[PDB]
Amino acid sequence: SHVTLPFYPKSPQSKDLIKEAILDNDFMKNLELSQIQEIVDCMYPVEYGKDSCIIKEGDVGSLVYVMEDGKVEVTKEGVKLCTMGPGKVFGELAILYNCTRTATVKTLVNVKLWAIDRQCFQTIMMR
Amino acid sequence: SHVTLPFYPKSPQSKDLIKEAILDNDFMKNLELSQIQEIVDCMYPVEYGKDSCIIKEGDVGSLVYVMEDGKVEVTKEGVKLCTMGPGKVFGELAILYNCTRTATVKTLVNVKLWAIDRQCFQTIMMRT
Ligand SMILES: Nc1ncnc2c1ncn2[C@@H]1O[C@@H]2COP(=O)(O)O[C@H]2[C@H]1O
Repeated sequence: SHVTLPFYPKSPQSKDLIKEAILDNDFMKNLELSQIQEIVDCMYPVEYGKDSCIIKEGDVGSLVYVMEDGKVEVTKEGVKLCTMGPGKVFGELAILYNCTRTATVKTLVNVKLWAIDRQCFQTIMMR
Repeated sequence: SHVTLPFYPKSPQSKDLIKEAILDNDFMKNLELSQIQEIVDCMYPVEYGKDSCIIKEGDVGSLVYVMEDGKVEVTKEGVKLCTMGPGKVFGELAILYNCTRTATVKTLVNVKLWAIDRQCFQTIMMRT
């Protein structure tokens, strides 16, 4: 009758980094534990090498990311806004407020991320 | 019980200029009209004389501004980035990224602004 969310096995310390990264993000410090637990179980791993463009400002959004290793640079209109380290969320705006990517994310080093797709996250709001 | 956002009574003209500034921001046009209203109500007035620096690059962010009157010039690392007048929103970037101000805003003539602070600004974005 109702949808089933994909489940991705994780190390307990991965699980811990994701959660805490979520609590750290301004626009998600309002989520119920139950809901954060559902997010944590739903992210999947993705790696990018250095000099990689993950998010292009203007394109549409479908993935929200938590960074486990590495360091990324954020730019809007060729302007360096800031850099981001592990334990930080990003690419959340276009998923929450259904807009287009507000800036571009390039990698500086190799990075390992967690990512959750459009569909899954929506469902986790219906709580 | 949740928190209670402050109310700032406003001239209809102003309540409308602000709605304009917001709808013209290249990110905030995507907000629900309710959220836009809640914002409008939470803005409050600030005045600056000319040759004054409102936002300094590298600083911690706290306030988003809308501009009612005046001209301001946005810069960075010494370089100019654009003139700017009434109806525009600025200072959204540092809030949208829990990072630091990315530019330096200075007046050019006497200016008048509306300002929402970041706690209000985010409390509003957590809806519906
Ligand atoms: N290249 C640019 N063109 C126009 N406005 C800008 C530019 N860069 C920054 N700003 C504005 O200037 C503000 C300076 O502080 P913020 O980064 O918080 O938000 C910024 C934007 O509102």
